[PDB]
Parts: sequence; structure tokens; C-alpha cells
Amino acid sequence: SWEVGCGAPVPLVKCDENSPYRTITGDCNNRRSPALGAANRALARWLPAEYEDGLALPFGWTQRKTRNGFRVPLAREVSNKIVGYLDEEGVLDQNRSLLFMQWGQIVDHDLDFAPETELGSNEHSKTQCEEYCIQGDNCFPIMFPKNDPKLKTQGKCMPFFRAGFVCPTPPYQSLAREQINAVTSFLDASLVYGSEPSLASRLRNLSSPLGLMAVNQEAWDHGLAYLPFNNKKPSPCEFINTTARVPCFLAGDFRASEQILLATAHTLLLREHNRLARELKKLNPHWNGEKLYQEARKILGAFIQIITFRDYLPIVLGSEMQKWIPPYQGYNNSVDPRISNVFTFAFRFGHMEVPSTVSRLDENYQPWGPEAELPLHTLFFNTWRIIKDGGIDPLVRGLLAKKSKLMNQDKMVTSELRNKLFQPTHKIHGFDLAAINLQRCRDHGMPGYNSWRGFCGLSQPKTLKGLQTVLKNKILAKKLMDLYKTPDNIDIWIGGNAEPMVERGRVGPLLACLLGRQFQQIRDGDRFWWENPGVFTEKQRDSLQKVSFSRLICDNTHITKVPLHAFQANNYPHDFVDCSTVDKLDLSPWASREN
Ligand code: HEM
Ligand SMILES: [Ca+2]
Ligand SMILES: [Cl-]
Repeated sequence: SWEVGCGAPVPLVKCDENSPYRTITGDCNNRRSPALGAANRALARWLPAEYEDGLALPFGWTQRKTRNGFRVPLAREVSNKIVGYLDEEGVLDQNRSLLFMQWGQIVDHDLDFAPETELGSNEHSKTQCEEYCIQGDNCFPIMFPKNDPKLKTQGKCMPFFRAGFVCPTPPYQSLAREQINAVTSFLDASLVYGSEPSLASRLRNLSSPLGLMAVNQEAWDHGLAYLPFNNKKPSPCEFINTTARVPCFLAGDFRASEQILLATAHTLLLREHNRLARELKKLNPHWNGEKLYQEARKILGAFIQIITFRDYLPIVLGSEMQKWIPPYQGYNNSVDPRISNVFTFAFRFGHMEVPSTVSRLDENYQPWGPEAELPLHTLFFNTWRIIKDGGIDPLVRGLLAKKSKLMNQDKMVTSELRNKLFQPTHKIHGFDLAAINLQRCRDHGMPGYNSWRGFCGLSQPKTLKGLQTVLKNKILAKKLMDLYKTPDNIDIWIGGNAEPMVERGRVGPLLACLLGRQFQQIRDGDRFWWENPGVFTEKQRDSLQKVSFSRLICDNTHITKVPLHAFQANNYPHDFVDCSTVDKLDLSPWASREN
């Protein structure tokens, strides 16, 4: 029946109709249905959850209950036999910079986050999911297949805890278990400011009346601000170099310090806030903090929307962009603005775009110091390499002049993430991002590959040759069906990402359909989208259309040469221009007079 009710881990929020800015939580964006898009609600289902028992237990749970008549292959076996590779030569994308990979993680972290259940803290369950590898409740461990090298050096499993879900959190029964989205579904810069108002206030400098964002007081980057430290322990950023004991950064997203370039990108966005806030004050000295914060928070929001929709999505989706994301026709309040559960896996295409090294580049874009180049795995929850070894300018340079990994059917995920992922809670650089994603698809009751081909109106192959024709890869198709036995059983993550790339893009048909459809929804379903008439003056909107990631860098670093298109492959000095050449974001149209 109409179980439209279910939702009692939530207060619900009286909406002040006339309010001219967004909520932190995303409530009230939709007037008829205010909870839509808002953080700490269920991920939308584009298709019914598919669970071993049609309730919550994930496929592969019971050593006995098949899927369509076959055992599901161990997550890690799939990783080992399909996802892995050795030779990092020839893998880099000759036309996408590292910034391409980085903006994908930024946009993702803005849109969706299903955290693990935090019941299991104040409990041994953490430690003997770890050691004993005993599957129970929300401990869903990743078992190693026969002849797995980790069998020798790491024990029997890598640990894994199930995603948080709505209404209950420990107790029984489900209409069908729906995982939570802990951040606002609207592309709203929620990774900068927060999705809970608790954390949002905590990120603000309320001392000044300038509605500035809080900055580091311990340490500075040639005068330019850093994020404030998360001063609460344990800190996995302390754990990786105790000598340095430099904690993780505090941002509106929990994951800001997962890797050193995400915290770099976060730090550019913060400075952009305070830059905007204290520039408005010059222009409009009467405006209090609450109006400096919100009016700068409103511009950062739109910057992200422009860069995403004008520069990112076009070079991800390619041929397929215009079919899914045609010109803006205005707010449709009948559009579902929610992130879907499948999208949180479609957007994980990013993982095959991450290369095995990160470089630091001097003012002539040459190797900075004698360890200019570092293995990615040494940069998980690494904040000290920024604070005690050069700042962000050397790191932002690499972002511009180093390349993304090109996704590759026989070189899918670098060993840096497939074998040497660091998890915040555990103690080894020993985890497998790829096997994690596969385990997680099952945890979330993901429909198989063909259900989603069906969904997007593409062929549902049932044969080895049917699958050879789609993946355009005799060996990949052979390897997949040796594991899954039917294309119906192939986990959506590796299904989507196995397809060749659509033209002038970096995803195959299935993922372009899933991704395109969600960004279409994120735009059309937002009352506060920057092009939506009313939100901005005409004069503001012509002055916002000239933003660039190039611009953002020039204004928030001591870097002076930048490419005109920061996402394509740009070599120094040919493709780099001076900063007096880009186009500033002019805020003349933001002048409040008086009465
Ligand atoms: C380490 C990790 C990265 C880089 C060094 C990285 C990078 C990306 C990019 C570039 C993405 C998109 C273009 C992207 C999307 C999503 N990721 Fe992923 N990522 C790293 C590590 C992780 C880890 C760990 C997770 C959690 C996975 C789990 O189930 O435990 C992770 C997730 C995601 C994700 C899902 C987010 C959510 O809603 O929970 C993406 C959409 N990444 N990453
Ligand atoms: Ca958001
Ligand atoms: Cl879904």
C-alpha cells in the first residue's frame, strides 16, 4: 500500500515559503513535496531493489541461494581476473587532464554519500568483522578466492560494513531496504558548506560579522588560507605519518581528505568563498555576515553548476549529451530531483580515470623537489604532504599539466586503488576499491546489467557472442561469463564500465543513459538553478557565464600561467597563457544601493 510515510530517522522541517536562499539540508526546494532532494533521506529507486530474499539480504550472502540459477562470483575474484593490470605505460588519456578525474569526484561528493552504519562503534563487532572474518548482520566481509596473494600477507577477508538504510537502522523488516543519501541531491556546493546545519555553522567564522568561512589558524600557504583541521581523534591523516601528526581537513563533506588532490580542490573552493565574501563587502558595506555568506554561497553554487554543465558533462557524455541534457526550458517541479541508487554506481566510472602517480610542479611546470612524483597510495588521508612540503600550488599545477587515466578494457583500475586503498578505520594500505564497489552493488540490492540495459532500451545479451558484440572484446566477454554465467548476473558497476566509450566522451551507452538522465533531473528539478529566471538578475547571469576553473586558480593561488580549457590535455608552455587573458568574474551587478 501507500507507505509514503516511512521516514522516522528525520525531524521534518517547517518551510518559510518566501526564503530567498536554499536550506543547508535541501528541504523546501520543492514546495508541494519539501523532503525531495534533501539529505538524510532514501536514494530514489529507478528500478525495484533486488535482494537474495526480496527484503534486505544481498546476493552472495547465503553459500547456497543462487541468482537466476548460478552462484555470484566472489567480488575480489572479479577484481583479480578482470579489473586488475600491471603495466602503467600507455594508460594515460591523451586529451583529459587530471583535473577531469578530480572534478568528477567533486561533483559526485556534492550529490551522493551512503555512509556505513555507525552502530558497531562502542562495539567489538568492528574488530572481529576485521580479524575473524565472520559474516553477520551489517558485517559483509570480502572473502579472498583460492591463490589470491592477499591470502598470504593479509588473512582471509578485507572487512566491509553494510550501508545505512532508512526508518529503522538495527531492527527487522523492509518494504525493501533503501540506502540513505547523507548529502543534498541538488548541485548546491553542499560539499563546501555542509548538508546538516550543525556542521554548516561550525564551518563559518561567526567571530567576524563578515560571514566568512573558518580557516586554519595553525598553518598558512604563502599567506593563502588552508581548511581548518578536524580536531577530533582518531584522525586517519595523523595515523599515516605520526611524526608529522597532521590531522584531516574539516569541510562540509566527510570525505574531503580521502586523497591529497580532493583536499586541494576543497581548499580552492573555500578560498573562492572568502574571496567572494570580502569582495562583496567592499561593494556593499551595509550587508551583514548572514547576507555575505548566503550571497557568496549562492554564487559558488552556480559556478559548480556552470563548470559541470558547460565543461564537464559535455566531455563525459559526448554524442549523447544533447539527447539527455537539451537546453534549459525552466524549472519542472514535477521532476524528481533525488539522486537514484544506481547513479551512485554509474558515477563510480571515475575509479578507472585515476592514475598510479601524482606529481608536484614548480613555477616552470618542472619536477618540484626530488620526490616531485609520488605513488597515489601514499596520498590517501595525506594532509602533511600539503602543509609540510610545498602548499597546493605545486599540486594544482600537476592537475593542469598531468593526464587522467584513460579507462581500458584490459587496464581498468590501477593497483594503487585495487590493492593499496587505505580505509579511515583500519590500519593497512591493503584494500580493493573495485571489489568494494562490486560488494556494494549487492549490499544496495542492485539489479544486474541486463535489467539496466533493458531500463535504457539497449540489447540484453544472453550469449557469450551477444556479449562479445556489445563489449567489442572477445576476451573480456569470455572472462565475465566464465565468472557470472549470464549477462543477467553481471554487477552493474563492471557492466557499465566494460562497454567501449561513446564518441567524444569517456563512458559507454549504458552509463551515458544513466548519468545523462540524472543530471537532466538535477538541473530541471532545482528551484534555485542559476539559469532559472528570478534566482539571478539578467546582468548577474552574463557576468557568471565567463567563470573558468582557470579563473578560479588565478584568483586562489600564486599560479600565473593556466590553460584556457583546464579539462583537455594541456602542455606547458604552448597551451598555457598568462592570467591577464582569462576573463575575471565581475561582481558589479551585485551592488545593493539602499532604499
Ligand atoms: C580513493 C578514491 C578516489 C581517487 C583517488 C576516487 C575518485 C573518484 C572519482 C574521480 C569519481 C567520479 C568521477 C568518484 C566517484 C565515486 N566514488 Fe570514488 N574515489 C576513491 C575512493 C572511494 C571510496 C573508498 C568510495 C566508497 C566506496 C564504498 O562503497 O565503500 C568511493 C565512492 C565513490 C562514489 C559513491 C559515493 C556514494 O554515494 O557513497 C562515487 C560516485 N570512492 N570517485
Ligand atoms: Ca549537493
Ligand atoms: Cl535505482
